[PDB]
Order: sequence, then structure tokens, then C-alpha cells
Amino acid sequence: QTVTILLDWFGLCIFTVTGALVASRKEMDIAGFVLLGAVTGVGGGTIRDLVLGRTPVFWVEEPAYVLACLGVAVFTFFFAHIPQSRYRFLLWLDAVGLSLFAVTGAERALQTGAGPVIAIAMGVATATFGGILRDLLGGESPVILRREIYITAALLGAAAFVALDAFGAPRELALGAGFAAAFLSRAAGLVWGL
Amino acid sequence: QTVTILLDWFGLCIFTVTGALVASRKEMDIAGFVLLGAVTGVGGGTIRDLVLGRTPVFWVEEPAYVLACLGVAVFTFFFAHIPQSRYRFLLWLDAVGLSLFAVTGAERALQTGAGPVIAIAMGVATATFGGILRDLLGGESPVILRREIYITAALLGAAAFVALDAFGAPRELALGAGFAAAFLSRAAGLVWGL
Amino acid sequence: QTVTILLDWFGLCIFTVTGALVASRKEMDIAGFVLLGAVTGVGGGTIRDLVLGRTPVFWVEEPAYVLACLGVAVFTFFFAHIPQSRYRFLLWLDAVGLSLFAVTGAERALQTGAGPVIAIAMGVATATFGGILRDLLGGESPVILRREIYITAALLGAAAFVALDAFGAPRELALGAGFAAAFLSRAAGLVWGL
Repeated sequence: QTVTILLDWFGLCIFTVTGALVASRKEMDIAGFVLLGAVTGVGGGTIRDLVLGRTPVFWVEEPAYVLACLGVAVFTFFFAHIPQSRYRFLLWLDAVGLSLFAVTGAERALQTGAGPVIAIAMGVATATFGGILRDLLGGESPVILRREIYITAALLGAAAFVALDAFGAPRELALGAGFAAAFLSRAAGLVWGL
Repeated sequence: QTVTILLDWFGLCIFTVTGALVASRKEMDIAGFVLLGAVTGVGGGTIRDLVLGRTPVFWVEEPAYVLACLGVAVFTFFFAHIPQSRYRFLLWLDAVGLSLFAVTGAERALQTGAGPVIAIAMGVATATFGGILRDLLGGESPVILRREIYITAALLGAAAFVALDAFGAPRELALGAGFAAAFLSRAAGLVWGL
Repeated sequence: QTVTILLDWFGLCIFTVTGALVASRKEMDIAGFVLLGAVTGVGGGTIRDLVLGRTPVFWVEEPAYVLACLGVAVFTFFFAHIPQSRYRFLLWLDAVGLSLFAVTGAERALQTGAGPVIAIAMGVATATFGGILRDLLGGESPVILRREIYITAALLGAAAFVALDAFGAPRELALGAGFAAAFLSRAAGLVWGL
């Protein structure tokens, strides 16, 4: 499987754009885009690997991950002017990255040797903490404190993944159904809320 | 000794109720209770084990720790309506967990092979950071910024523990005197302050 | 080389004074000085060693590092009354520690076996996160959100270090030119801004 590696690259990239565009909201310099983007894109996975015991961390093991951020962030620096509202993009991109990181996070937490509960916990953790770091450093109130599905989207994503992978389904559809049960569920609330 | 394991279970549980009830203050969903409760209950110990070098972390080594949170948090979800003011419960429970985590934290920091100063530092760290994570993610000002004993209760708890364990006292009374010198001292300020 | 060890001791010390004096701004107790000072002085390096994979962390490996903080913080407790404005001292000391931690951070990130990009990333990281922890726990808005060079000073410091160490210059002048390109650049903005 190389699908999930792609989902991780897209989670890192998308979250990078979230942090970079957040840096656009705070009128920060380009280095702000690169740093904050790196912290948000990499952060969920880095905390995941820290608690799970992966050493060295994925972005220090392969620097490309941070470079992508450095790419994307810089890209966003030029294209932050284009989309308004940017915060909407924040919400939607956060939803996507949330889904992908929930599912893939649960996956790599499960292939370690950990239990299903740990898998779901890490699924929720990569996405949520990924958002958490950017929203903390950014200095604005985090998306978690608003209603109503943020944590439950990642929760049902990871839980659906683990549940369907328990019966020995093909893993690809576990990834798809996790991503769906997360992204769709979150999107419903981002549609009724906005 | 299995006493300190029980003190750790109670620190994790109590802090879990702190985070969950905080989630009640922010009108968050149940997943908020579970997540925030897990982060606050586990967080102090997880940071402790991270800096001390314990791999894998205690809750990934044994998932039961997070499950307890998942239990307690859910429990709190149903029983958050009952107690008002809830913030008082926050303060007192935080005091208890502070004491227990100061003492036990100093203990497990000392059995690693580290110095007495490191022991006290980790004693203060488990409790304080345990509160820190919940108060940061919650989006309200942390208990540390208010007067006057929060850090000194854990400090004198851990310091009393290490001091009495230096002379080779029985460890149980070091645990008791640590817990006392912490909880009583904090309670005096929570009595004169409220 | 023992120069960089001295630069690290000064980064830890100076950042300790930043956190301690911040504790002076929040009218916190002495334990606040010691704790917050330890968290800010040690924090950048501790996160650096965590992601890089250094176990045990530098201050648990040698407790002296925290003791210095305990020293300095206590010292600041007595000498916090003397200098006003204290926040100016915060800015300048933060600049110094920023420079030294950028350069030395890049250095020790490079001697691990990591790439140049990782080196620069860790250079920026030790300084920035060192400030981040104190500004988060302190409860005030972080220095990063203000204009304009904070991240770019550490960025050009670390980048100049790595760039001059790539051609095989003498490392001492790479340290000097990193420190210069960081501290001077930041100082220009702290001179035009104030």
C-alpha cells in the first residue's frame, strides 16, 4: 500500500496550508508561514510518533516532509491574497486533513502493535493536535471549542476504520469508509453551521 | 508497593474528571469529554515519561489508562449537570491530583536513577502540566496564574517526599507526608481564597 | 570546542531570566519563577532533543541545567523590582537567546547526522519554542505574532551557520556569523519598533 503514504503527504500539505494561511491572517512574515505551516502539518504526526515511540520522528528521518511544508507555506504566502474568506478554507481543509489523519493515524497506530483503542486515540490525536498547535501558536480560539463534530468526525473515522479492519475487510475500503465517515460527518456540520 | 499505582490511577481519574467537567463548562460534546479528559489525566504522566525516557508511554503500554478516562469522562458527561459550581470541583480535584502526582511523580522519577532535584521537578511537572494541558486546550486562563500556592504545594510535596526518603524512612509515610504537605497547604489557600 | 556549551548555558540562563521576569509580571510566587524559568530556558532544547531522538534529555542527563534555572530564577525574584520596563529586557534577552540557540541548535542538529534543512529547522525551533512555552504558560500573546523578524533572525542565523559550515569554514566564525546575523537583524527591528 502506498495510498496511505499519499494520504499522509496530503494531510501534511493541507495542514501546512492551514497554518500558512493562518499566518496570513496574522499578517506574519514568510518565515511565519514556513514555521507555523511546519508545526501544524507535522505536529500531529510528530506527537503521534513521540507517544508511540517512533525514533527518529518522520520528518527528521526524512527531511522532505518539512521541505514540502516549506514549499507549500511559501506557495500559500503568494496565494493567501486570492481566497477570501480564508477561514472557510481553514475549516474545510482542516476537515479533510482531519479525516485523512484520523484514518491513516489509526492505521499506523495499529500496525505498531498497539490495541484498537490506542489506534482510534491516535487517529483522533494526529488530526486534532495538528489543528491544536496551529490554533494555539496563532493566538486565536481553537476549532475544537466550537460545535459540534470536530472530535467525533475523527472518532467515527478511526472507529469505523478499526471496526472494518477487525473483520478483515480489505484495508483500502476501511480507509475509504473512515475518510468518508469523518469528512462527510464534519461537512454536514460545516454546512448547517455556515 | 501497590499504593502508588492506586494513587496514579486516582490522579489520572480525578484529572480526567477535571478535563471532562471543563468540557462541560465549554458546552463541548461527549468526545470532548473523552479527549480533553484523556489529555489532562494522562498528560502530566506522558510528559514525565517523555522527558525521563520511558518508552513506550504508560497509556500506550497499557491502554486501560485511556479507557478509564473514556469511562470517567463519559461518566462526567452524565453527572456534569449535578454539581454547581463545577469550577470549585475543578480547584479541589486539581488539588488532590496535584498532591498525588507530585508525590508519586517524584517517586517514579527517583526510581529511574535520576537525582533528587529531578525527582522534585517531575513531581511538580506531572501535576502542573496535567492541569496545564486542560487549561490551555480549554481556552481559559490557567490556575497557575492565580495566587498563591499551586506550584509550591507540589514543590513542598515532592520536596518533603524526597527529603524523608533520603534518610531512609518508610516510603509509605513519605507518600503520606508528601500528599499531606501538598494537599493541606493548597487547601488552606483554597479556603482563604474562596 | 567548549564555546558552544557556554552559548547553551547562556541561552538556558537568559531564557530562564525571561521566564522568571515574566513570572514577575504576573505577580507569581517564587516557585513560579523557578518553574516557568525552567520551562522557558530548558524547553527549546528539550523539544529539540525529543524530536532529534536524544535520550535522556539534557537536563535529566545532567540536573545542573535545571539548577542553574533554579538559581537564576530565584536571583531574578530578588532583582525583578530593579529593571523597568521589564518587557524590554524580555525582548532583548529573547533576542540574544534566540541567536545563540539558533546557531548552537543548528550545530547540534547537524552533528547528529541530520541534514542542513533539519539543522536550520532545529536552530529556529530551540529559540522560538523556548520563547513559545513561556509566552503560552504566561498567558500573554507571544512575541512571534508581532513584526517582523523574530523567526527570520533565527532562520538567517541558522542558515548562515549551515551555509558557512558547508564550505568547511572554521566553525567558530560560523557561530559568530550566525549569532551576528541573528542578533543584529533582530536588534534592528527592536530599535525601529521601539
